[PDB]
Amino acid sequence: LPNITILATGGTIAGGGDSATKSNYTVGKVGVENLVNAVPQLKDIANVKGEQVVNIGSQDMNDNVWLTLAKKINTDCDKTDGFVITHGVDTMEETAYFLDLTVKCDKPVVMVGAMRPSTSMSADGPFNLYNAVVTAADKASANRGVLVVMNDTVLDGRDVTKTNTTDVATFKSVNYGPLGYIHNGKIDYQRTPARKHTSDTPFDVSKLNELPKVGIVYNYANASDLPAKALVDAGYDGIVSAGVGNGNLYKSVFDTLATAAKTGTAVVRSSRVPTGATTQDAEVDDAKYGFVASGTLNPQKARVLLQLALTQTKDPQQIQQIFNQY
Amino acid sequence: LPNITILATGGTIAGGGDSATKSNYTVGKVGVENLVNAVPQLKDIANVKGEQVVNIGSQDMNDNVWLTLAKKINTDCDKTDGFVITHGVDTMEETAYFLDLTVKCDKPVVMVGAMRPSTSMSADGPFNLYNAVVTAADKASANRGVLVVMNDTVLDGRDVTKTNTTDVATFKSVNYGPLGYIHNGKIDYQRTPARKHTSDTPFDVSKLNELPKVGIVYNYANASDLPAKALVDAGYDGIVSAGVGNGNLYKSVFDTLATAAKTGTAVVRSSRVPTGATTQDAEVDDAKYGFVASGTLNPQKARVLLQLALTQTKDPQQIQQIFNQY
Amino acid sequence: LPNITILATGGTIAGGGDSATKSNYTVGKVGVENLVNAVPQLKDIANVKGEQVVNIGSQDMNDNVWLTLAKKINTDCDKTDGFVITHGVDTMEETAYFLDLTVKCDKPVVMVGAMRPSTSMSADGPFNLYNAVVTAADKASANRGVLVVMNDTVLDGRDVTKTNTTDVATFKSVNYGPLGYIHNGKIDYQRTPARKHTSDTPFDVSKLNELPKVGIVYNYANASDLPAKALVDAGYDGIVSAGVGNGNLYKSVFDTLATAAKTGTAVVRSSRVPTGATTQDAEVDDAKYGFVASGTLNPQKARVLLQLALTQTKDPQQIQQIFNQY
Amino acid sequence: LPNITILATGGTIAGGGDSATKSNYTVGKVGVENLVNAVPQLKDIANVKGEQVVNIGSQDMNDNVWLTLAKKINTDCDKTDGFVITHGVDTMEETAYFLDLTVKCDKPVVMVGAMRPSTSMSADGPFNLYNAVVTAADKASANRGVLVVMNDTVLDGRDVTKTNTTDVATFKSVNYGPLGYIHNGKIDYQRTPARKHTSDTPFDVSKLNELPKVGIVYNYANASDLPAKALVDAGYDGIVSAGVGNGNLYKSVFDTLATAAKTGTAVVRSSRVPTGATTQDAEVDDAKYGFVASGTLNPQKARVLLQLALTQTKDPQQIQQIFNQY
Repeated sequence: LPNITILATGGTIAGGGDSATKSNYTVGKVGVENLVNAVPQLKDIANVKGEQVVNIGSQDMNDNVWLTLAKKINTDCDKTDGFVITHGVDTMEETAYFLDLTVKCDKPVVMVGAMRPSTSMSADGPFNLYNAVVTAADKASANRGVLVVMNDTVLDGRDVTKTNTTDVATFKSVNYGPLGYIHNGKIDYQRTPARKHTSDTPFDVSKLNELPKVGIVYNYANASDLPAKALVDAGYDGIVSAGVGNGNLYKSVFDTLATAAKTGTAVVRSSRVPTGATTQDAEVDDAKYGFVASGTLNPQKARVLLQLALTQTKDPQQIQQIFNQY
Repeated sequence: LPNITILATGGTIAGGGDSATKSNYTVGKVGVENLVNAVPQLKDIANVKGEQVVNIGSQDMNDNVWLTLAKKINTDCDKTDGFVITHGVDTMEETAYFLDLTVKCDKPVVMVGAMRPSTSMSADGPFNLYNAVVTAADKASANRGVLVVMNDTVLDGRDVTKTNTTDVATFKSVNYGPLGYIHNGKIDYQRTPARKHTSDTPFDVSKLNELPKVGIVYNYANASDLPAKALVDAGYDGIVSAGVGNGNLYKSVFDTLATAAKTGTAVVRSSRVPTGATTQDAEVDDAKYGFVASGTLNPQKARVLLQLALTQTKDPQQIQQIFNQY
Repeated sequence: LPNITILATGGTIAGGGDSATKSNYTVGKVGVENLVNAVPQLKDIANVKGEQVVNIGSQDMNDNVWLTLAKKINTDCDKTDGFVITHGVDTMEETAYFLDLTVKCDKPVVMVGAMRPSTSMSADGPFNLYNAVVTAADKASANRGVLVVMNDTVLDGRDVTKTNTTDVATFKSVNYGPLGYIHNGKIDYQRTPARKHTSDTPFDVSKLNELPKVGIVYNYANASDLPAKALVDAGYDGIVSAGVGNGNLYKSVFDTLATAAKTGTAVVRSSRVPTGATTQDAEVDDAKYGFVASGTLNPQKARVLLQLALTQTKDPQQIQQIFNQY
Repeated sequence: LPNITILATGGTIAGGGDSATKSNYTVGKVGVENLVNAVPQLKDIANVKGEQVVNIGSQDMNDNVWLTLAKKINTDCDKTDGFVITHGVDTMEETAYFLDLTVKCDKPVVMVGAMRPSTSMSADGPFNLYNAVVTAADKASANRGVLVVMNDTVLDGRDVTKTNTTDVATFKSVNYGPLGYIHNGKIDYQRTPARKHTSDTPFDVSKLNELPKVGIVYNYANASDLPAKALVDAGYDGIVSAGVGNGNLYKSVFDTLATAAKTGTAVVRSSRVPTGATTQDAEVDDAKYGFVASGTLNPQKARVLLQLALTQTKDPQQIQQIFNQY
């Protein structure tokens, strides 16, 4: 059977709580072996090898776990047939996107999580992990970029996002849809992201021990500009705006950001709106402010890309081209 | 025909562009009489009295337009049979939630906007105004709280949210659905919000010239606690966190807010996630920290209720009671 | 603890497959006791009594089980504090509606299924059933009509429909939304169906042993009139048309029906389209044809309402009014 | 500018109604010339040549218009740069899919319709047509198969379906997402159907004057088997089943289909469930019966593929492999 490596980072899939009929739980109560031994069917589909990379709740995911993860996938790619990275649901969409642009290993790279902790009744973790391996083991998964497999669905790392705070069906690719659906151990892939991923990108965190500082500001009515200023005073390399509607900023936040952009800070306009592209050629003249419109990339994902882009360039027109290709 | 007061605030609906086939536009280029003079069919269903309250794009909505609108409607309630607020789409969902709680008139109060400026080919403002007037003039709409009428659909101001950055069908009550749908100038109503609104709320802004300071901090991987710390230094009365997953906070952010709470800063846990409730009984001990769980209230809606909750109390336990009633 | 009656009809929830990782299966493999006894946590929230009414797959569901369930729930309303009906997922939305119009018991009546067989990994039935009891046991679930509890969501029996062929989250009230969400054994209800249900309807099946014959014919390009002709030829009482777009019929189908209507057959124009209403005032002159527009009711739900109206009247306009209130 | 040929078939796009605020209307009240002239900006992006193929409501679409339509794009492929087919929205997803399997012209073939009649307020027709021409004129649209452009979204003819009976944003590719989004005249493609279309299909209707006889039967509780027998007695070559749940059939329907299959009749199992695949390896042993699982092809789309499969083979297995490829 395929040799599949399971890089365990923690999350709800490893979390347990008081009971099955109680929602309480804490992340990372089990290790990579227990997860695997708990799903002995894995043994009929892949020759599994587990490794605990970290054991955090993804709310605490950070650049170091990211660098570490990419370096690890790239370094052991040549050694295994595919990967499964067990992770919490909270920031999984951010990590999947980050690996999607820094992982040069085009062998199946699947991320999997669980909305219910391992202790719950009808826990989703087992079958999720089982299905995740079904995907990391399918040859047709190679070259699709880094994937997220949840709820019998194979989702591309760039478009996948967490849609609902508790639903087991929460992961969906909200703008462009899923790449495929799994049924009875089989996947019918009918799509692949056209954006450039993995080996077709220039991002190389192999020698990177740290990613550039990129923060996120929220826009809403009567939005304060303290947050944006706080990030600017601390010298952030970039700031992404979780803007209102089609990428718009509260006037005072727009002020701080325009000052920022004109004095060096990379500034990306994204939106707090869940679906749709933050387009240019709407109300904002990005060209005039040196702002970059983020496309279908939501705030946290636009931060992933800006950080990597900032590793190569500081120019708004350059970053924009990157946001237009990746 | 019934008397409907149209309180104009600006927005795309009252905005234009140099082209009908180009996406660029500037808001607030149109006057209420012009918006109203453009939809002469209005005269066949209502005796319309337009008054331009302000002219801004809703990205610039602030507490004063809220105070103004709240009071204006409250004062003029007996002088008219309903209201229609022409508002930008960016923050229409926050303004509707604020009016929903501060307005004491149970006559149909309907908000309306446009995703396409007045100039665009197939501009949606026209029929949206017709339909919003159809709604404010339907006696069945009374007592349903502040409504948002968009795309032939009547939505409650609490649950209604902008779902897509550009789609005309963007406004959706993502958790509980719409109250009704408009076909041929008639509305089939099959739902009404159960959370207490309008006359049933304890919020009286009639004497208020200002609302408490409530900022929103965003959560993502490697999140900077700078924004949160800036909000606490500025003396913010409350901080709504747009957390990850089910209201979870990044380590540093959590720490800053957990401390802010210990010193009286009301802290609400919301979610960057689009649908679902940031529940209590998951991974955060709201009780140990003095945090309130926002429920289905997204960051920006949670901020509306917090400011108002903050007009009534500072006690997290009571604020939490507020977040469960309204 | 509430005394809850579990009337089991069979379906996937009490079905089984040879494997936890194979999608294959057969319905009606488990009895009610085995079923109930497999979620021993049930006895901690309720005093469950189970009764097998039938043990079929809902694909073969039919008039007699509907009448049997209806009589049984009505006869027994007095002995218990609420009901849970385990049912297959295929036609659960039809029975839910049927019982929503014929059950005069206003104590909680909850339907439940499982998309995965009891034998599968991360099988959904157990928590589904647990949550179905948490609902039938909530006093707040009373007077909401018949409900369907699936995926942590309470959905009114009228609007709820099977949205996906295999997704555990398939069940959704597509037009108006869920009534409430279940988190940690508690339900935050924010809605209730506005149409007349249960004790507010004039349908009494208590003395009925059969229900008027109502068939559904599908419309599509190059639609055959043969199926509609067969229904008319067999002397059907009502024919629901699953039309194209806004209730439209293909010419030879529109023909058989305009005539059938002319000769005393009730004809409801519904739609193959999954959401939205088949309205009056589009392209078809219901008046001229004596056609009843189904409203937001999908073909099969329209069948449920037409059979029951057909027990009261044969008059197109009386029927249309029934379609406008139930 | 590109030479785009507009072939008209009628539909709401060319339908007028007595009022711009009355939902009432009739299709086929405008001609291609008028349609084209109505949106004169078309002239700024293409050299439009209108050709009125037919003038009907798509609820009346048939094999003949489909054969003619395929034959016309095929023959005139060399004389133009792209094709935009105006069409009624009712059976649009059907024609879109017919042409997707029979058209060998890989130059942009784009279908467009409108939900609001031309005479209406905020008519969608104008900009839909404009955007459809943008699409047909973008060389990026070549090779994606036949497209459907509605509500600023480029959708593939295979997965596209009418989701709401009245919403202008009703067209969605429910299972795999849209190919791209149009903003300010530019399309951001991020996907293309992986299933085989146009020239990669062995379907050729160039010499065909009639398609095989395939009808659809509906399944619901107590489903009559009359409609299925009607089609059988009439010698239908194929029977698509709009089944309950995962392609399941009401007992008596099952029997008629099973027996008809045994006598050569091709029986394809689809589902009335709007999204998801009708799979094999569930409750029905397709092989044992000579039935074909339709996959994600809804009943009407599966009727398209079956008629075509039926022009090549009559063998269940060959027909099944066709359903796994096209």
